[PDB]
This record gives sequence, structure tokens and C-alpha cells, in this order.
Amino acid sequence: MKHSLPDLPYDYGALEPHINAQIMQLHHSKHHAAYVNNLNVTEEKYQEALAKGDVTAQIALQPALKFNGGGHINHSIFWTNLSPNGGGEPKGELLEAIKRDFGSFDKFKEKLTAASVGVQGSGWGWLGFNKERGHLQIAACPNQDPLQGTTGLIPLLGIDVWEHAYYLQYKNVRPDYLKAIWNVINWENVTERYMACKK
Amino acid sequence: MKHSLPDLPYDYGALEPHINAQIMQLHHSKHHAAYVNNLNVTEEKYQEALAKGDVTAQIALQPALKFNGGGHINHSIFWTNLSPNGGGEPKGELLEAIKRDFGSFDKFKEKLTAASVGVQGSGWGWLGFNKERGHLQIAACPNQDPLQGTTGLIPLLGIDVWEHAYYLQYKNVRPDYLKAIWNVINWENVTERYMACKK
Amino acid sequence: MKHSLPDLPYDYGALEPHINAQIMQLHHSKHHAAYVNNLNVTEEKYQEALAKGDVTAQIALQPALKFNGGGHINHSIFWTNLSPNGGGEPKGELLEAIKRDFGSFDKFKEKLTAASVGVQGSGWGWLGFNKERGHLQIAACPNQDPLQGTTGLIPLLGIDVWEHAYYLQYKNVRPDYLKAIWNVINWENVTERYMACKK
Amino acid sequence: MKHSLPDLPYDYGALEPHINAQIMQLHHSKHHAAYVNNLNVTEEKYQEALAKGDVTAQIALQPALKFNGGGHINHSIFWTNLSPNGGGEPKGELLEAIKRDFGSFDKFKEKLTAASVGVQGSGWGWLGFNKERGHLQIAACPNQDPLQGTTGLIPLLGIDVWEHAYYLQYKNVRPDYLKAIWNVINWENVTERYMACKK
Ligand SMILES: [Mn+3]
Ligand SMILES: [Mn+3]
Ligand SMILES: [Mn+3]
Ligand SMILES: [Mn+3]
Repeated sequence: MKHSLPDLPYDYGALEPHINAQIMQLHHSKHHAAYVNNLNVTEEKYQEALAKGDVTAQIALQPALKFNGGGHINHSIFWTNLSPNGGGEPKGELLEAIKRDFGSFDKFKEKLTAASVGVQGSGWGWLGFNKERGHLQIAACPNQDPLQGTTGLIPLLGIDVWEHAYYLQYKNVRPDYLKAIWNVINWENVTERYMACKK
Repeated sequence: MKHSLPDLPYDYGALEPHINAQIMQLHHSKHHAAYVNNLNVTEEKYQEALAKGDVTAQIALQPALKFNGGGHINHSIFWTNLSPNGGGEPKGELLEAIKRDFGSFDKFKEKLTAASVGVQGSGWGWLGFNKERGHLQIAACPNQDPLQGTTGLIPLLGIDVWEHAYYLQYKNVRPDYLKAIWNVINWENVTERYMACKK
Repeated sequence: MKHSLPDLPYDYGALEPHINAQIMQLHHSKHHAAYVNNLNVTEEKYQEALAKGDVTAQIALQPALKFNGGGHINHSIFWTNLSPNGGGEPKGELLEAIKRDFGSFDKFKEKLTAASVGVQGSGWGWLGFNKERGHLQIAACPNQDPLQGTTGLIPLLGIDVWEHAYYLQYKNVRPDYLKAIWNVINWENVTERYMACKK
Repeated sequence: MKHSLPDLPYDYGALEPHINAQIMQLHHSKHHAAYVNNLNVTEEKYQEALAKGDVTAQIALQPALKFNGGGHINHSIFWTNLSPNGGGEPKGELLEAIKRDFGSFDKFKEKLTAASVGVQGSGWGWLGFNKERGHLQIAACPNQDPLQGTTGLIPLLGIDVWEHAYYLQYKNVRPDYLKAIWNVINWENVTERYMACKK
């Protein structure tokens, strides 16, 4: 099927000083590229195993498929969630949905930050949409487990809290990284994902 | 491209009184049949997701593939591991490998029984072969997770400790079920699986 | 400092024909009794490890504590969730909360049944209360993992889908067990647990 | 009981150029210190919960206890596994045990490197001793899960492959970090741990 490393919609240094250029260059051109390359290799092996009816080979390939496939999914959403145009607060029905489900935008900020900072090891903090219940929901995913594939929630905004996402600039202080990322959140993209959920 | 429910190599009541006919009939004609049918349904869904490059659908289908695919793998080995002619002790290279790696046949029995009984919830106890290290190994698998697909060990002898495998006859006393199953272990089949590792 | 096996609030045969007396007698007098006894044994071992500062022993004891501690918690709620007088529909604020969060009582029944039946292996289906969001929530727990300890939800109604809870009467047909248990649900007790959240 | 951050047996820059001083200072004075502080807080909460017979609170505290307790255990072993005196090959019975169980020292190096590099997300690569089987064994542990508490193996040599252990110096190239760490392995300490296993 071939999965490809998507181009960035902005310069590597466009998010400075909140996220420096060296992190962006390494995160995109090294980490994400590795996920896409290993995903294509894994998908080809699974097609061969599925054709043979080799159930053992299919099951043995599941960790690599979820890890590299999730890494591709999560990082491709992550780039669209950020923008040099970003920051501030959302508007329209997204802001009102945040008000109804979390109380206020400031309360939503506190809960997503707490879930992000609270991740033990590598993982992701997500703002998702619960199509069954019809409200917003915050969830944390370990390693590269993708939100929709594992929980059914529709991903709206993701925060990478892998150490490679901040350590070069913020060292061990994960909260400092979380506080700075709010300044480059592309709320236009987050609203477009939310409206796609709505009828 | 079908996986099929294998026929039993013996009558449903051939293992009495150690395992009664109603358990054997239900385990084969109901439980195993459900695993194979759901495995075929799941495999077709995965082929559609794989053809479209839908990574989210591939990851969402992994629990059903592992559960039903493992259930088919585990139970098809299980039927060949039993025989009305079985019981006693193995001979040839199998017995010497057991003594070399476990000390004695009786201690091997105790170690596999302890791992079986120790399963919290549903699972399987396995005697496996480590091709890398070239010795025997005992492992426990949760639910329907298959041995080779999840651990790399080659399955030689498996003990189903799902409650459906003994509850109708032995109720909550799992050790009573474990003591009786040694009387119908098909050491001929276990020897052939062990020799398949050797070359 | 003992945890004790609670007495049943009804006769072992009081739930017939929906759940027969032999299942109730075995589930309470054998399964639950084993959980409480092993919980007390495990709690004493942890006190010794905790007093010595043995972190390795504390971590090694975690599976036994969660399994037997959860087994005690889950089953003691389970007995109070059932009654020979039960069945029908709840009234008061409970019914309005169910309609508000699920649409209707019948759809809530379908959603809890689907989560129950969908458990791969041993586990529990739960109706819980999310104190943070202030609405009802359905969750599934594996093995004996308790609802509040692992998810933070307050347990209101639990459905045991371990095979020992139905196999003697309904064999492999889990949906048949689910359909009959609605006839003895103690909505009075579920209402009291729900009101305990309210204040 | 109080757990304390152990002093380093060497200068922060004593492992240069293989591991630079800034990584060592951050790894010890920030990461490990956080594990010890959170472990003491968690241990105090568990003592209160155990005294009350609060099983739910005990189970809710298990992730924090394993994560911070394991972080303390793993890092306290890690510092003793490294030395400016280190590098080269082991001698005596340790080297012969490596020869018998892995074929050669070079083959052991390849297998431990592969397990380290193969960790998906945060984790550890371990050389352990299997007291039951009486041979050496390589295992990988996720996040801060300690070796002995989770697997029963006695830890001899540990390799931290959390991104905070190498990213400042080696960026995304985990193999470059693994190749350099062999030059500072304290084989004297590893042999002392191995002989403590022997009668
Ligand atoms: Mn990343
Ligand atoms: Mn079975
Ligand atoms: Mn039960
Ligand atoms: Mn570390």
C-alpha cells in the first residue's frame, strides 16, 4: 500500500522559541521517518502471512504493526496540531464543547496537562471525541498506541510526551514543555477535526 | 483460504473417566468451532483493511485476531496432545531432555502443574522448546495468547486451564483436573513435536 | 485487621430458576472464600515486606493482592446487587440518570450486555459512576481487577462473566446467562450505591 | 522506612567521553532523586491504606509503587554497574558461564545489545540469573518494572535505554549509546552479583 513520510507544513524552526529547530528536525526526519519505514516492512510481511494463513506469524507481527503504525498515525496528526499561526484559545462550537464538558477552557488546559505530565514512561496525551456518548474526552496512550485504534475515540489534539519530544530543550522538566506547547497549538486544525465528527 | 475445525482423533467419550464426554463435546463442537468461524471472519476484515492501508482498522482488529486465532491454534494442538492410549511416561530423547532440564519426570510434572494452577483467570500452561537456547521451557499464557506467536517457544504440550475445560466435572478444584489429565497425555505426539525441533 | 466473607442476604436457592443453587453455593462458599483467605495471607506478607522496606517483595506481591483483593471486592458487591425480589426497572433519580446518559433503560441494558459478553476470557461488566464528569459509565474489567481501584469509577452494578458464574447452568451460551440475570437485579441496592455518590 | 538517594561512587564526569557529565548529573540528581522521593510518599500512603484494610487504595497505589520503586531499584543497580575502571571482558567463572550459556562473550554482547535496542519505548535490558534453572538469561523490562520483582531473575547487569539516558549525547542513535557503554561496564561488580547467586 506504501505509507509515506508527510512533508511538514512549515519550517523546522517555525515553532521557536517554544520548540527549537533541532527537536523538530530530529523528530520529523529521524523518528517519524523510522516509523514509516518499519511500518511498510511490517505491512508487507503481514500480507505474506495472511496469504499463507499463517496465524502464528500474524500474531508475532502485532507489536511491530501497532508500534510503528501508531507512530506513523500519531506523528502525522501531531504535525497538523501545531502551527506558527497557533496559540490562544479556540472559538465557535469547539470552545462551547470545551465549556460544557470541562467547565472552562482553563480547566480543560489543567486536565490535559495533568494527563500528559502523568504518563509513566513514553506515551501521548489526547483530547478525543466519544462518538457513542457525544462529548469530549481526555485520554492517555502508552508508547505509540494510537487513540482511535485502541480506544475508539476520535483524535482531536495530541501531545507527544516521549522524552525525544522535549529533552534537548527542557531536559527532565516535562511541565515546562507542556506549558510552552500551548503557544503553538493549531486550534484551526483541532476545530476541523471536531466538526468532521459532527453530522 | 480457510482455516477448518479439525476432527477429533477419538470418540468424545474416549477420555473417560479422566475427562467426561460432555466436556469434550462442548469444548470441541462449541468452543473451538466458534474460534475458527470468528477467525475466518476476522481474517477477511483484515484483508480489506490491509488492502486499503487502513492502519487504524488493522490495529483495532488485533485483539480479535489474537483471541480467535490463538484459540484455534491452542485447541488444535490440545486435541493431538491427548489420547485414550496415553498416560505413563515418555521414552527416547524426550525423557532424557526432561530429566536434563528438570531433574526428573516427576519434578517436570510438578513444575508444569504449578504453572497451570497458578494462572489467574483463563489461560494455558505449556511445555515449550527454546530453539535459541536448545532446551525445554515451561511457560504460561493468558486467555488464548498462543505460545509461539507471543513468546517464540515451540509448543510441545499444552494444558487448557480455562474454566470451561474442567468445571463441569471438577468444579473449582483445578488441581483435581490437573492430576487426571496426566493419564491421557499423548506422549507419542509430544515426542513427534519435540523431534520436529531436532535436526 | 481481618477481611471477612460476608453472609449472603438470601438463601442459596433464592435466585432460581435464573441462577441455580449449586452455582450460588459454589460461587460463595468456595470461590469467594478462597479470595478472602488468600487476601488475608497476602496482606500479612505485604506488612512484613513493607516493614522491612523490601521494594522487590512489595512489587512481587502485587498480582496476588490485586487478584484476591479484587476478587473479594467484586464478589461482595455482586451479592448485594442481586435479590429474589429484584428485576424490573429502577425508579427515581437512577432511572432518569440512565435515560439521560444512555437514551433509555433498554439501550443501557444492551450496552452493559454487549460489554459483558465482549469480555475475552474472565472478567466483569460494570455500571459505574464518574465522579469527575458526574455521569454514568459502562466499563469492563479483566479477571478480578476491581473497578474503583483500577479506573476510578464508583461501582454501581457488576456482572460476573467468569465462566464459573454460569457454566454449570448455561454452558457456553453467555448471552443466555446475561438475559436471565436482569430478572434478579437488586435495583434498590444499585439506587443506594448511586445516591451515595450524590450529595 | 525511608529510602535515600545513594551517593555516586565516582565523579559525574568520570565516564567521559562514553557518557558525558551532563547526562550523569541529570540522571542521578534529577531522575533518580524523583523516583526516591515519590517512592517514599507512595510507601507512606500504602502503610495507611494497609492499616485501614482499604483494598481499593492499596490497588490504586500499585502503579506508582512499581514505577517509582522500580526506578529506585534499577538506577541504584545501574550506578554500581558502571565505573571509570570498567570496560574489557570479565574473568573467572562469570566468563565461563557466559561461554556456556551464550556460546561466546561476543555472542552475549550481540544478544544483550539486540534486547536493549529492541525495547519499544522506555525500558531496560538485563543480564539476569535464573536460580531455578541455574543459568544466565537475558530479559527486557518495560518502563521501570524491576527485573527480580517481575520475573524472578537476579539482576547482574542492567542497561538503561530510556531516552533520558543517552539522548543529549547520542540523539536518536540508540546503537551508538549501546556500543559506547561496554567501555565503562564494571565487570567486578557484575561478578560479585553473580557469585552472590552461587552457593
Ligand atoms: Mn515523537
Ligand atoms: Mn479451551
Ligand atoms: Mn466470580
Ligand atoms: Mn534512567
